[PDB]
This record gives sequence, structure tokens and C-alpha cells, in this order.
Amino acid sequence: NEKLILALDQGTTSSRAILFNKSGEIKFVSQKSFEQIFPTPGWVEHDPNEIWSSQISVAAEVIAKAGISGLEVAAIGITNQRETTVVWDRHTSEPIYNAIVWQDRRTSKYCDELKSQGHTDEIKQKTGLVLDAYFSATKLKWILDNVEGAREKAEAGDLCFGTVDTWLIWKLTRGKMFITDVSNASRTMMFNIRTMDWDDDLLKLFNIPRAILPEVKQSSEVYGETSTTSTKIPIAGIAGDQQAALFGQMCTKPGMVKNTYGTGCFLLMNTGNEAVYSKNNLLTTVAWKINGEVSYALEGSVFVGGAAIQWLRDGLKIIHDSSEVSTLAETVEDNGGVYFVPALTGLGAPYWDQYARGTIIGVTRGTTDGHIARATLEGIAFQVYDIVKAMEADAETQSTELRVDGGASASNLLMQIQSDLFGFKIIRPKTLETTALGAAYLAGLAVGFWESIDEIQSQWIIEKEFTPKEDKTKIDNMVSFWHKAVKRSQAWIED
Amino acid sequence: EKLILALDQGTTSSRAILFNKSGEIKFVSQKSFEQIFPTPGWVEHDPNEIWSSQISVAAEVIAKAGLEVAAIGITNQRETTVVWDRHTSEPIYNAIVWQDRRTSKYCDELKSQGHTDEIKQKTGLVLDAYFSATKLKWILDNVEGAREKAEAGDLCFGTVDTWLIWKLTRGKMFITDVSNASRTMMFNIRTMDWDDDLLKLFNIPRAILPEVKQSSEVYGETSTTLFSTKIPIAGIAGDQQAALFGQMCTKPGMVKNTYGTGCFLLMNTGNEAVYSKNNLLTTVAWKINGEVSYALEGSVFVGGAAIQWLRDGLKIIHDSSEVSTLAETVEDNGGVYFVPALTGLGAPYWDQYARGTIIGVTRGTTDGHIARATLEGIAFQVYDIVKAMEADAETQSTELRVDGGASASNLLMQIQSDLFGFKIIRPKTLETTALGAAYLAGLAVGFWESIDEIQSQWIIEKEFTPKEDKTKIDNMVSFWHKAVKRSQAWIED
Amino acid sequence: EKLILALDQGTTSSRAILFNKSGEIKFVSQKSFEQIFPTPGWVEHDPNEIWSSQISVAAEVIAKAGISGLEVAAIGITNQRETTVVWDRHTSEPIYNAIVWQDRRTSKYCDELKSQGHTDEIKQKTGLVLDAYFSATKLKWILDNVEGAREKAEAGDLCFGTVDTWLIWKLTRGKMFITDVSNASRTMMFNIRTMDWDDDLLKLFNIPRAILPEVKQSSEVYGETSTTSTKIPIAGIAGDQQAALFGQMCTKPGMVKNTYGTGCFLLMNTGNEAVYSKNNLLTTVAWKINGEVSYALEGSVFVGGAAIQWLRDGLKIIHDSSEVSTLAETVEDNGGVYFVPALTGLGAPYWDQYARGTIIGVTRGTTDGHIARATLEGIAFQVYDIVKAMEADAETQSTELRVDGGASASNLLMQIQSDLFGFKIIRPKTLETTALGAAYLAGLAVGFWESIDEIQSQWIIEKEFTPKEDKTKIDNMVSFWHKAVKRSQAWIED
Amino acid sequence: EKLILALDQGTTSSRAILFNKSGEIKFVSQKSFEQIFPTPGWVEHDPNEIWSSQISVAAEVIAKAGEVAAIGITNQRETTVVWDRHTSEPIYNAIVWQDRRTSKYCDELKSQGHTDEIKQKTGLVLDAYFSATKLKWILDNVEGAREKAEAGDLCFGTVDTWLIWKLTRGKMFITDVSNASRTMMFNIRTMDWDDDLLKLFNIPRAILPEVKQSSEVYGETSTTLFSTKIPIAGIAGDQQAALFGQMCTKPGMVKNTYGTGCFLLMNTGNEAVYSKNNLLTTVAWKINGEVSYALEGSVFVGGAAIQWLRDGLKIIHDSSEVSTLAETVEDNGGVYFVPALTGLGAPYWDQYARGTIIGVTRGTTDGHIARATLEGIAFQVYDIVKAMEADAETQSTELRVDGGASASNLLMQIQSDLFGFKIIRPKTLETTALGAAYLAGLAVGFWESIDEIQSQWIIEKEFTPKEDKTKIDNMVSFWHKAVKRSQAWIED
Ligand SMILES: Nc1ncnc2c1ncn2[C@@H]1O[C@H](COP(=O)(O)OP(=O)(O)O)[C@@H](O)[C@H]1O
Ligand SMILES: Nc1ncnc2c1ncn2[C@@H]1O[C@H](COP(=O)(O)OP(=O)(O)O)[C@@H](O)[C@H]1O
Ligand SMILES: [Mg+2]
Ligand SMILES: [Mg+2]
Ligand SMILES: [Mg+2]
Ligand SMILES: [Mg+2]
Repeated sequence: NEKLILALDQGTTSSRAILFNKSGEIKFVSQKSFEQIFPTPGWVEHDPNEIWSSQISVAAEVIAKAGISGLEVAAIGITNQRETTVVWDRHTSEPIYNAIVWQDRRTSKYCDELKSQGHTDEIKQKTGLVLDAYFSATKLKWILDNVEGAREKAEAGDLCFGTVDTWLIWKLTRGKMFITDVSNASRTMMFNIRTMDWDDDLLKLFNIPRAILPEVKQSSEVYGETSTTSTKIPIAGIAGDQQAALFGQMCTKPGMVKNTYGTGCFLLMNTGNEAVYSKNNLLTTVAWKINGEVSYALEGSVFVGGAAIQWLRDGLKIIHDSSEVSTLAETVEDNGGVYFVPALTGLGAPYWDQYARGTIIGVTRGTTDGHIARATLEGIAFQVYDIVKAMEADAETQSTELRVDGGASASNLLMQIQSDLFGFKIIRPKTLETTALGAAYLAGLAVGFWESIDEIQSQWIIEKEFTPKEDKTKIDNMVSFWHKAVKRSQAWIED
Repeated sequence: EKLILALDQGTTSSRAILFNKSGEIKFVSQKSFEQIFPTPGWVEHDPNEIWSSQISVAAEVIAKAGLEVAAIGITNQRETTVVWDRHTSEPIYNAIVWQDRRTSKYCDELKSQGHTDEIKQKTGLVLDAYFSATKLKWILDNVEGAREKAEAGDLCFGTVDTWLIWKLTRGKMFITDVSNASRTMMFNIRTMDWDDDLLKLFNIPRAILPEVKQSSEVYGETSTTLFSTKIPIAGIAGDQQAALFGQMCTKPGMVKNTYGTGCFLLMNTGNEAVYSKNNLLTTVAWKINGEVSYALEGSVFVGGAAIQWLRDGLKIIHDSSEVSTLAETVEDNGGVYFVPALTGLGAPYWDQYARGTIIGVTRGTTDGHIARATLEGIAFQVYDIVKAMEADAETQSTELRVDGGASASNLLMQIQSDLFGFKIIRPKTLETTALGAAYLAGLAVGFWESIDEIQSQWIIEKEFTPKEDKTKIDNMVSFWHKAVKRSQAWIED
Repeated sequence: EKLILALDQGTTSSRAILFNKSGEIKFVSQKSFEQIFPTPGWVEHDPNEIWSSQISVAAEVIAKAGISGLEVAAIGITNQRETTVVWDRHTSEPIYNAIVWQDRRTSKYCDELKSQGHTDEIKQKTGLVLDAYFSATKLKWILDNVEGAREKAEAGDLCFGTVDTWLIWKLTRGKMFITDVSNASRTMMFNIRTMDWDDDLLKLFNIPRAILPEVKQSSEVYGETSTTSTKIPIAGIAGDQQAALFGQMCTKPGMVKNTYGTGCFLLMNTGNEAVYSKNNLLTTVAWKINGEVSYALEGSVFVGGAAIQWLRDGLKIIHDSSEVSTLAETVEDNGGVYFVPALTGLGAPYWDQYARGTIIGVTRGTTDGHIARATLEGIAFQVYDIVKAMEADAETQSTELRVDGGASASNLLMQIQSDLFGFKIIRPKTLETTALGAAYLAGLAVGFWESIDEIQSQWIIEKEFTPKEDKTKIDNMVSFWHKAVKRSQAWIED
Repeated sequence: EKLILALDQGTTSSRAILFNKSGEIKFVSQKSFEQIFPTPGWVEHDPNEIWSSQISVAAEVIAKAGEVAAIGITNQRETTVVWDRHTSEPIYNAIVWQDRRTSKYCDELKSQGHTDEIKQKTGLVLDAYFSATKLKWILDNVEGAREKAEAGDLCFGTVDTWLIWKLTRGKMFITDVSNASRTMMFNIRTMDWDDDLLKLFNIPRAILPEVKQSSEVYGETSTTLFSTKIPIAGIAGDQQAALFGQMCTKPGMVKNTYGTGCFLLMNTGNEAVYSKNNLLTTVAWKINGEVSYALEGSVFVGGAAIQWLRDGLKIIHDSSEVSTLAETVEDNGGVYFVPALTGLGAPYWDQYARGTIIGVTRGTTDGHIARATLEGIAFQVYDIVKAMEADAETQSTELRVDGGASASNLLMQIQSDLFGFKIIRPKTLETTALGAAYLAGLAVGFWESIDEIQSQWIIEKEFTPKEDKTKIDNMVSFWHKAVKRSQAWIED
């Protein structure tokens, strides 16, 4: 009979569960959104209990939807929004605070303190990361320093830290497995990517007790079975979502690159077994560990990509569904002079301005909602443009193509705009959910669903190519006004 | 704190509710699923989406609460018919919903051949497309190979309770309760067993039918899932019978009306099956501690679903709750009547060919009047089955207990009270369908020690008393009945 | 450039259109006014807002044209028919709202007159049927129900008028109190055989003769405007549907047009002969020009484009009238839904004063798309029934139909109509043939144009719709339409 | 009873209002007309639609009234119309006051040292706001225009002159002192067209109208189909008309109008006062042979930003919904909206600033956007009041307000909170039209004195401030931060 691989993809915006077959084809998908909590502008939080309820309910749903039961599932693969920090009671499994999301800006001033104290080069060398509110360590420190009774419980060994993967695996195993993988660990700013170990010097700097940390495991390995209560399904793959997308795009050789258009926008290049330090404001990170071999990546991180479309839908309410942004944008011929820097949670690479905020500029009396949707799409593509120009310099290579994926990559208009900005081709494959696909791959190799990586190479199938159709001079004048708008967005928040 | 899980698989959404021992709702999850209309008059559900929607809200509500579930009670949209391969659990056709009208002409054939009274005497039911038997026969007649498979015992028939329990136990339990079984038109409510005369009439092989059980007893436990532990399954009842039990209507003469997808008025008649003389149904309420209780029922096909049509179809409201605000933009119905026969007419009309009819429209008619007429149309339909039941019982009621999602509309309840000429009692918990399933399961595992323990949990939240002149009410009822006749005998095929 | 000014006082909006010598619309202004419903079934207009809306669009279109009133060669007047205005001869103040042709309040009295044997009499004298549609019972209602009206009327202190007469009264500050033969024929007080007010009918409705305007030809220089002001010659008057017949060049016996406006109105030119209908149509006066009277056969549908305005204003499922076509195209067919738009009862061939708007066939899958599509079909089905009645009367099978009016702009409605008939629909370049015809009447009177022959070449086909064959579907739709119509009938009782 | 007809030709719509002797509105009609944007930054009106919309509303109110003792004319200022003298056909669209196309040429004149001369002669600053560069653009860019202008075959007019031209079928070619002062071709010290400025802008004197008093029987309208000949007896630029309508006829008296833009005017008596804080010196009116002057702060986009929410962004469907939508949130949520949709007027005078929304986060709603629009209106008025207080060396304790957008109670409370003093809103918000009526009525003796009409000014509501001055100072600080982020945006 038929066997399937289950990928759980716990995203910033929704949790997904997808069933793949041996051909890498999606057979069934369930998806469920969960609340984006903003206690004050600049802060972003998730209910850790709704992360779990949304993720496990769509897991039950997709199996049921498939007409099958857990008996037909070969293995579970876990991938997740990265950096986001959960802290719970080791004995009751209750979160002691909400999850603080990677987008949250509240630790910006402390990160600036750490820069002024001289820690930038030490942090970069050990972790590949920059001193930004983006990563987990300062969020963990915030919870231990601010939640009533948290510091004393952590020093007694009664607390657990996790990125979302660890939280989900904890809940899936009734607390019997407290683990993370190297790729998720590398995003915490507590994990030395050169020694591939939690860094006691960094733990000392952040005043974090080592006992609160999970065990770091490789990205593809039978770690154990589920036991929420219950069905015994092997959990065999873990990876941060953007690394899993890289794995899902077959970018397993040095120099291969993809960009994901999801809640944010993330460009990752595989750098083999060498940690490459950026000269152009990008991150050094761990790609995965498989068969005992570590692979590294360079990364450009854009905080708000598709989330700017979600803002048009839920905040501004000028569209009813995400898919209408392209239709609305096409009611106008161009951006009409409007530029939208979507720094709704600050600016990531290459700017790293924790204090920039969302900025729409150039509005006149004839500006319409169509111009706003079109400038939203351009602002997404402008941000990816900037991290690609950073990565090309780090690589000292001019690109001729770019593989793309993620939910916002479904917009043909967005991909054409992006192609036009780049002056080279955009390549969109048949399966846009490469994040979940990569996790399925990682788990499937570990249990033997697939015999080797060569077996799954022929599954990467191009669906549509976009080629540039615009004058390089006019593109450079749009780019010029984009960079001018970005500066207008910066150094806005003072507190 | 131990809890009891109620699964309420409705016509338009699946729910999972956790109750504590005080009868309070502690956690609730709900998820809609697709209403499939292959041609006007047909109504289908995907059985795998009935299942996926029901199991995902069960997983979600358990997860929300953070092993501590004492038992599960199962309750469901009745009559809706599911047929599946016994070895694969693959449905061989969509579920054919109770509202579906495709078997109307075959029912009329059986009427003309003289099977109407035999069916009434055996099953308590009116020969109508409403019930399961003709839907199962359609599937066996029209699905390639299904007939030979059913004859060999390789297929299963179930109402939705049976389908849910099949999937919950990975095909280890193939059961229904007496209340659901009584809605199939294959179950004799006097012998309390499947009827061989009716099975031969509809050409249904007995091998395809589940075992009929009590409404409250530990049947077994759920099969191993990802989201929970093995949980006892300990209650089953058709949703409207569960609502009657949830309303504490355990004594002869007690009545409730549910305002849900449709509208359903049931009176408990004790150990006595009471045959209607006024176009109502005689049905099984439940079986508990070995004792069978019966009911008289008035069945309205489209009640809250007409509000859903204003939202999804006409799109003059964005959410169900907005129907009352919109109706309150006008002072009265403006001359407009809406017979919501969107799936034909149920009791007391039993017109399979009636269709939705809006009449009396003028140039000043607004969307406010349409909303008002929608609510009045729900209330007028309930009016007609109450008058029928008052005739059967030879009583003039002085009050009526109500529940259900659409009973949240204070305006709809005021309209209803004005039409009735007596009081309407709305309790604190409107989800009496799920509550009743919880009660049946909880009594069975001892979560509650006796029905005397749960009495105190019925709490009155608001009473509505009539306001309008009787002669004005009489005029409106007269035009309503005039509109009903304009709706009738519309479809010919 | 010399221009001709047409004033088209419609049921829904007042319009002013300036035409050149080529018959081309050069400028147009339009303004809606309030539709007043004191109780369901009643329909009233504020006569002062008819005036203020009409005089303000006249001013606006002249200013819009970069010209002044001096450049205007003449004014032609056309109007919603039957609608009844009564005002004080001395103060020009109306004594009551205008009672609109759609109004049903006089239905029971019409039935009274029927049961007293007056049906054959009314038809012989006027060509009309006993129905709340026509002016006489509305005027009688006002004299009988307005405090002091009956005394003022017998004293000669009141004026009656259809809307042409009201506008001309205001335009001349009471110096001209006139109507034309076509408007007059709609009052049920004007004998179309003698071509004069009928004293027997006046006795029956208890209407004093002194309250009636003088009936004039449809094309002749009556006098000048004089609101205070500038003298422009008023030189043409016609009821709007007869103006549309004249605007469609339907000046020879047997020529036909249907207008898709607030209602739907099918008129055939019958020349010098008043043909009496055997299929529930009206016999009416088309016009009188150069001393020559032309008659027509008419089929009258009360609610056509008004059903679209009801989707916009009442149901609010469209924002603009033109969106009805787009919404209707979101579905492939009516989905089983039928909409009998009897919002003001049923006109020809049913003449049911008590029928009311009816939507039937709704199921759980029915959408606003189907409602839009059923609305367009209901317009087309009602035109289908009067065309079939006119073919029987004429003993002729049509092979084409010239169409016009605001709702004829809908390509989907015209295709549906062509599909139902199985023959082509011809839409001309100017949809405002009501206004065009009124302009023709005034232009011929002042010599702006020399003759009918001269204007013939101005009628230019914009688009032809040819029928798409779907015989089984169409027969089934028409059958359920007739079934639906019966479900709408005999609804109101009081 | 006789009535006065005020014709208020606004930037957004044309209105006609009939007032009785008590100053109450007896009839009012309003009709919008098209805002044409050939390219972002440009703003044009169809002069034929200005005319038709104004006639339509006039004919409608005259129809309802049916006794018009006189007509007062008031209008959007600066907006420039050029037409053929013999055919009355305009040779180009009207170039509206908001239009920015002449910005680079104004900067060219600044570089060539003409700022002080322009300010001393006209009270104005070199900005695309004013008529002169718009007239020059039309004469330069429309084929054959310059030949016709030198031969005296063309007419120039602000909107008052265009309306009177059409109302009299070309028999009267006039403007008043207040409208003329806004052209940058009229010397407000000599009170006459300035030959030196005309030479500078290459404008022939033969295309200008005759400048008249603001209250005087100039003549009568021509006979129309809808009315007899009516005396035309008052003309003033709309914002000066509002100053008159607010009874601000004594030195030091101030009002602010919240209309399409926002305009703060103080009467300075018979003395032209030159600003030291980026305001304009302008002619208030001339009545009974006496010229009155004013200081003015000009905000280009006030209520027009609400119209942009309605027509552009479409998050409201009627202008009045802005307050309700803004009340769905408790504060601006960190969002600031600089409504520089046509550049920035006083005190910034940045022709190249454009509309800027800043501070957006993921939880920002359309509610916050509505609230930031109202605050942005109030912030701009805050800035011109602060500049005016510096010129006048006086701390205000109150401010009289009027205009279509002042009907928003929320907007007025925000403004009061920011100011820290009270806002006085009178019963009739149409003080522009009221002032036109007053000017016309005085001229024909409908009212026999200024003192007679004084009692017609009735306070309808007073708003008192209710917020902490430091929390306001921080909002104001961020507002000023946002303004700078909007500036020097356009390069061409
Ligand atoms: N694009 C359109 N499509 C369909 N109907 C339309 C359209 N535009 C206007 N209408 C309809 O036109 C009707 C008015 O047509 P018109 O000829 O002006 O009326 P009247 O017969 O009163 O003179 C209205 O009832 C309106 O619903
Ligand atoms: N209720 C309201 N609340 C807020 N703004 C309003 C309201 N009604 C109209 N407006 C605004 O009023 C402005 C027009 O005011 P008005 O005095 O008529 O204009 P103008 O100053 O151009 O003559 C428009 O920009 C519109 O957005
Ligand atoms: Mg997500
Ligand atoms: Mg339901
Ligand atoms: Mg009309
Ligand atoms: Mg305006």
C-alpha cells in the first residue's frame, strides 16, 4: 500500500501539516492561522499554547483528510519559524510567558548596549550573527529578567528554553525528548557555530544557565517516536524553516542559492563545510547536519515580505484575501510615484536598523489603493534586491538566475517585478512549499523512505521562468527612489 | 479537573466542546466544511471532510486544554447517509445529506403503491426524501459496482454517528444508537430492530447495517491517535434528541425547540410511541439503562440555514449575527414574506417540490425587510409545527424552551413569542445538543452519578413574552400561509 | 453651431440633452429625484423637485455646452406619462404630490368601475383598460381626499396636468396651460376618436372640465419660455414612449420599437387607424403633426430597469446599475431562480393590480449572481410576453426588434432577449430616442430640420444581437416564467 | 422676504446658498467636479465644469426659492483660467492653486534674487501656489497663446473673473482686490497691477481684468432661461470671505478654515504687515474705499486628505466616516501622516515634499490611518498658528473655526488638545459663503451696516483642551520629525 511522509511546518503566520509521497508530491495539506499578538507597537508575540493547538490540530486534520491513519505515516519532519523563543515549566509544561517572535523589537536597546560595550566581533565570530533583537538570546534574557519568579526557577533547573522546534517536540513526546538541531540552535546567539556547541562565554554574557538549554542533534536522524499520550511515529528530521527550504530546493552543493517569499524574505547560499563571514551585512549560519557532516550558509534576512500583504488585508483592509494584492496592483500601470518601505518590524539585512518603521512616501491626490498594492509588491522585491546585491558581493559573482519559493512567490506580478529589477531570470519550481518539502526530505532519508539524495534530485521541476523585460536605466531610477525612501524610514523610533 | 468531550457533527460545522462537572463550557472549537450542491435540490457532504473537520476540532480543544478526558459523547446531523468500503474506509459516494431532495420522485412512487401507512406504523416516519433508506438505495443503484459489493458484505452503511465511530475506532466498532437508527426508515421503532419487510422493499441487504446500541453505555474506546490517549466512547444520540436530553426534557410532556441549521421541536412521550394525526413524526428519543423513551417531532428543514444563505448567497450580511441588526433597520416586514423552502418543505407540509420564495416585494423594499422576513420565516415555520404538536397533545402550551445557534437572536425570539401568544425560555447554554451528548457519556462513565445531579445546571437566561395584537398576528399568519402555497409544487422533475 | 434642446422628465431622473442638426448628442445633463412610497404599492413624486431637477439640468447642459440660451433653436418636451399633478392656478403650489403612473392606490375603484360595466365604454372611447395606471382615477383621488380640493376645483381654482403640462406651466409662469394629443390620450379623460376631452368620462370620474389644459399638436410653436427671462420657443411635446417611437423613425404603419427604461414599452405605429387589441394591449395616440393624427398599439411593462435600481438601492447587491450585467455573468444561468418584477403590479398582458414582486426557485446554492441574472431575465420575459401579444394583434411574425433606453446598454440583457425571441435585436447609436424624438418634434416645428425625409438618414445601427440556439433550455425557461408569474398574482387583498 | 445668493466656487465642489436677512441658510445646493491629475504633482480643473457645476447649483436653489436681492461671488483663489476673448473658449484647463508644475521656475527666480522684491510688492513668496507662473506656463506652452495674448485676444482671470465673465456673457471683465493680491502680479502697496512684475513674468497687461472693490454693485448677470437679471455686488477670495463671515473686521481678529486646505487669517487693519515667520501678507478686502490687510498661513491639504481616504485609499465611503473610523482606535498607534499631497505650504514652503505615512507596524489599522489623517490636519494648523503667534507676539487663548471639516468633533478636540486653548465653532460653518453674502448685501443695502450683522454670529460649541502638555509635546515632536521625512522628495 501507499506510505507517506508528514511534514509539520510551524510558520510565523500559520501552522501547516503536509503529506508527501515517494515522488515528492504533496498529497494533502491542512493549514491553520494563529493570533499575532502586539502588546505594544514593535513587539510581536505568539501564544505558545496556540502554536501547539494549531500545529497538532492540522496534523490530525491532514491525516484524517487523507482518508488514512497514523499507521500509514512513515516519519515526521519538523520545521519552524526560527529564533522565536518559548520558555516553559519543565514539570507542568506551561509557558511562563508568551513566545517572543523573531520580529519582536523590545530588546533593541540592550543589543545596542552590547555593541557599545564592544561585543560585536566576538558575537560575529562565534555565531555568525549580528547584535540585533532578531535572535533568541536577548529574548530569553528578557523573560528570565522580567517574568515574576523566572530567574529563580531557571537557576533551579526547573525551566526549559526552546526555539519552536524544541517546543513542538517537547509537546509531541510528553516531555521525553528535549532537543533541537544544529540549524535552529545556530540562530539563538548562544550556539558557537565553529565549535558546534553551546558557548559558555556567551551564556555568561547573557546570564543564561546552561541547564535551561536543549540537546543539539543533527538535522536528519531518528531521534525517537511520538508519544503525546498514543501513536508511535518516528520523528526523524529537524531544521529551521529557511534552511529546510534550501534543502528542499536541492541546494546541497557550494554556491547554490534560493530565496523564499514567505512571512519574511530569506536568501540563503550553501557554502559547503566553510563558515563564510560576510563583508556585506549578511549572516553566517549553519545549513544542516546530515550523516555527521556540517554544511554552512550565508543568509540575507528580510523581516516583512508577505507580511506586508497580510497588513494590506488585516490592517489597512484594502484587500479581502492575500491573492487579491496582484489584481489590485494591476489596476494601475506603475507605482504612481509611491514607495513603501515595509519596516513594520524594523529593517533586517543589509540595513539592520531596529528603529526603522513602515513608511509610505510619495503620495499625491491621484494616488489610489492600486498604487498602494503595487508599491507593496515593489517594496517586497526591492528588499530582496538589496540582499541579493549584498550576496553577489560576498560571492564576488554576478547572478544569472534565482530559484524562488514560498507563498508570496505564487504572484506572477511579484516575480516579474523582481525579474525586472534583477536583469536576470527568476525560476519558480512546481512545489512552492520547499520548507515543508525539505523537512520531509530530512526525515525521509533518516528512516529510509528515500535511499539517497540522488534519488530525490529528479524531483525538482521548474514550473515557470520569468525573464527581465524592462529598461535598466528606468529600473535604476526606481531603485534610486527606493534607497531614498529607505533612508526616510530609518532611525524613527527613539525608545 | 476532569472533563467530558462532546463531539457535535452538525450540518454545516463540526464542534468539539469540553464541559466540567458543573456543565460549564470550558473549551470549544468549531470548523465549517463544504456544502456541495451538484444540482439545485441536491445537498452533499464529503465524508472525509466531515471526518477531518470533526477530528481537527477534537484535537484542537484537547490541545487548548493542555488523558484527562473522562469520555466522549457523539451527536450528529441525522438521516445523512454515508456508505463506504469496509476494508479501506473509502467512501464510495459523497454523504447524501438529510436536506437532499433527489429521491423525492421515488418516495412518491412508494406512496402511490400504498407503502405510506406501513412505513408510518413501522418507523413513525413520513415517506419523504428526508430519511436514510432511499438515499442508501440511490447509492447502491447508481454507483458502479456498489450493488454487488453490498450483496457480498463488503460495504458499510452509516448515519454520521456510525461513520465517526467507525473512523475513531479504525473500523473496530460498527454501531449506532436507537435514536439515530430510528431516522433511517429501516428501523422498526416498535420491535426496536431493523425491519426485514422494509429492507426487502428498499432492496437493502441486512449485512450492510451496523449494530444498534443504547444511547448511554461504554461501547469501547477510541483507536490510537496522535493527539490524545485511548478515550472511552460512552454516548450517542441524534443531535435533536441530544438537545431534548440537554434541555432536561426527561418527563412525558416536556418539549424543546432547537433553532439551528433547521428547526426541530421535540416532545418526550415516555415509554409510549405516540402516532401523530397532524403531520408530525414519531421517533425514538433515546435508550438509557435499558429503557426506551419516545418523542413526537416537528421538523423544519431550513431555519438558521436561511440566515447562512443571506450571508453566503445573497451576501447582504457578512456574518450570521448581523441578521438581527439589519432586520432592525426596518420597523416591520414591509409586506415581504420569505418561505425558506430552500430544500423543500418539512412538517407539516411535507412538500418535496416546494422551493424558496420571496413575495410581496415593492420598490421601497430594502435588504432590511429581507432580513426581517427571513427571521419571520423561521418563526412562522416553527409556529406551524407548534400548532401541529398542540393538536397532537391536545394542549395549549404556555411556554417553550428553546436552544441552538440562531436562538441567540433576541429579535427572532421576540417575533416567535408574539406569534405563539406565550412565553419563550432561553437558557444560559444554547449548545444543548452537545450538552446532551456530554450528559449521556458522563452518566455512563460515572462523571455524574445520576440525572438528579445535572438538574440544577439548567439555568434560565432570558424570557420573552408576547407583545402584539392578536388580530395583527392573525393577519400576518394568514399572509404567511398564503405565501407558503405560492411556494409549493414548484419543481416538477 | 445651432443646437436643439430636449427636456426628458423621466420617472427616475430628469434629463436635458442638446442635439445638433445631425441628430448627434453633443451634451447631456441628468439628475435623479426622490421616489416617495407612503405605503407599499404607492408611488409619488414631489412636483417641485421634478421642476427643480428639470430646470437645473436644463441650465447645466446649456452651460456645459459653452453656450447660452440664445443659441438654442427650440425646446422639445417629453415626459413620464399618466403621472398626475394638481396645483393652484394662482400660486402654482401643488396641492398634493404627483401620483405616479406606477401607483396602485386606485386599484379597487377601478375594479368597482369594472363591476359596473364600464370596461367596453372605456376602451372604445380611450383605447385604455380600467387600471390604476391612468390619470383619471388619480386626479379623482386627489379631488376627493385632499382637504379643500373639491371646492377649489368646482370654483376653477385648480389645474390638472400630466408632467408635460406641469413643466410648461412652470416654464411660462402660467401663461401656457397645454398638453399634446399623445400625453392627453393617457389620461382616460380624452376620447381618441373625437380627439377631444370626453364629457361622459368627466361625468363618470366627477372631474370638472375647467381644470383641464388645452390639447395641442405634438409639433408646433406653442409660444416662448418665460420663467420670469430668455425667450426660447417651446415647439414640441410628446409622451416619452411616443417620443421614442418618433425617435426610432417608426413613422410608417407597422414599424415597432421597444424601450428598456424605468419600465418597458413596446409601441407599433398603426398610421391613421386606431387598432383595437384582442391580446390585452393598449390603443393610443402616437402624435399629431401637420394636422395628421397617428395611432399606435402599445404593450406596457411597469418595472423593467426599475428592477435593476431595486437591486442597487433596495437589496444593495450592486453599487451601480451597470454592475448588474457583470454580476449576472458570475453564473452561467438563472440557477432555477425566477424573478417576477411586479413591484408595482403587472401591466400588459396581465393587468393584475394586486400582483407583487416575487422571487421563486431559491435553493441553498443560489447566489447574488443568480438574482442579478434572474432580474435581467425577468425584464426580458416581460418584454417577451408583450411582443407575443403584439404579434397576435398584428397577425405578423417579427424578424427583428429595434430597442433603446437606459437598460438597453446591457449587452447581456439584449442577448438574453434575442435568445428568447430567436431573432435579432437592433440597437441604434443613440439610446436616448425619447429625447431625440422630442427634439425632432421641436426642430420640425421651427424649421431646424425641413422634413421627416431629412432626418431619416440619422438612424444608424450600432450593434445587432443575433440569437444563439438553445431550444430545450429556452422552452423550459419560458414555461417556468409563466409558472412564476401565476405565483405572483392576486397577492394584495386591500 | 428678499434673499442674498452666495456662489462659493470651491476647489472640490461648487455651491450656491440663499441667505435671509437673519443670515440663516434657506436653500443650499452643492455639486462636485472633476479633480484632474495629468501627472502626479499637477492639479487641473475643467473650466467648463467649474462653470456648469456652479450654474447647476445656482439654478437649483433659485428654483426652490421660487426675490434674489443680489449675488456674492467667492472662489478658490490663485487657480488660473485663460480663455479666448471672442469665443469664451478656454485655451487650457484651469491650473489649480495646488498644482506644483511651476516649482522649478519659482526656484529659478529665487536664485536670481527676486525674493525680497516679490515679498515687498505682493506680500507673497516664490512658490508654485500663485497665479503668475501658471499664467506664464500657459502662455509659454500652449501653441499660439502668446501671440493672442500680446494682441489682446485673451483674458486671464482667477475663478471669480471667469465666473463673472460667463455670468455676463463677456460684458464684465473684473476681479476684486483680495483675489488680485493672490496673482503675484498685483502690487498690494500701490494697489494696482505691477508693470515690473509683469515684465518679470513676460505677461502683457492687456489680458488682465479691472480690479474693483470687494463690496460694490458692479453690474448685473445676463438674462438666462431660469432667472431675471440679478445685481452682482460682492467678490472676495474664499478665505478672505470667511474672514469677513467670521466678523473678523477689527485688527488682531483671527479665524481658521478647515476646508479643502486649511487657512488661518488675521486682520491687520489698514497696515500691511510683513511676516518674520514664513506667513503671507495679503489684502483682506476693500469696502467703502478702505483697504484692509491680513496675515495668512496656508495649508494646502487639510480636508482634501480626508477625500483621499475616501476616493484614493477607499477606507471610508463618505467624508463623515473619517471620525467614526478614527474612533475605532484610542490614539494614533505611532502612525504619523504628513498630507503633503501637493507639497507643503506655510511655514515650510517645500514644493517637493510629498505625502508621507510613517510609523506603521503590523498591528496598525485603517483606524490608526484615519486618526493620523485628522491629527495631520490638526498638526499643520498647529504649525501656522505658532508662526502667527510669533508674528503677532501674542499667545492665543481661543480660535474661531469654520469650514466643512470643522464639523468633525474629534478633529476639533484634537486641535484644542494640541493648542492647549479653546476652539470656538459657530452655528454656520459656511462662513466663506456667508462673507460673500454679507459683502453683496451691504452693497445693495440688504443690511445697512456691519453692526447690523454682528449678532448673527452664534457660538454652537466650544472645545476645551484635555491632555497633558508633555504628551502633546512628544506627539508634536514626532510630527516635526515626520515632516522632515516628507521633505525634498521630488527632484524634477
Ligand atoms: N448600464 C446599464 N445596464 C442596465 N441598466 C441600466 C444601465 N444604466 C442604467 N440602467 C437602467 O436604466 C433605467 C433608466 O433608463 P432611462 O431610459 O433613462 O429611463 P426612463 O424610461 O425613465 O426615461 C434605470 O431603471 C436603470 O436601472
Ligand atoms: N463630516 C465631515 N467630517 C470631516 N471632513 C468633512 C466632513 N464633510 C466634509 N468634509 C471635508 O470638507 C472638505 C470641504 O470643505 P468645504 O468648506 O466645503 O471646502 P472648501 O474650503 O474647498 O470650500 C472636504 O475636503 C471634505 O473632506
Ligand atoms: Mg506562516
Ligand atoms: Mg452545523
Ligand atoms: Mg428616468
Ligand atoms: Mg470645495
